Amino acid sequence: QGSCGQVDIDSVILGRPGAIGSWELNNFITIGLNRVNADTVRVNIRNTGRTNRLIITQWDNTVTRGDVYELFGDYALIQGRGSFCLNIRSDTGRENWRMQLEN
Ligand code: NI
Ligand code: NI
Ligand code: NI
Repeated sequence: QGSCGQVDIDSVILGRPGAIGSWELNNFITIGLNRVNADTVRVNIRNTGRTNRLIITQWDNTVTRGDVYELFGDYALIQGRGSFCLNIRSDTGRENWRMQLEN
């Protein structure tokens, strides 16, 4: 985090500057994603329940390994509303970005 089941988030990660999305992950937690520029994605969190955790992965299907992920990062989600920024270039060859709650 820098200063400002599994859902498909490619629309924002691989989108243009200005690309936005919102996902209700459970009854308590909603995550907004906003691509602020070519280098940075902003994550917005609203959590009306207990602390949880957001896990971000990027998936590939390779001939040798089949469906496998690279862990990008994982982030505490405390009660209330907040934000943090991630350094992810949109011009990446990495596709199939996902996020999920730990619990
Ligand atoms: Ni890779
Ligand atoms: Ni996808
Ligand atoms: Ni949950």
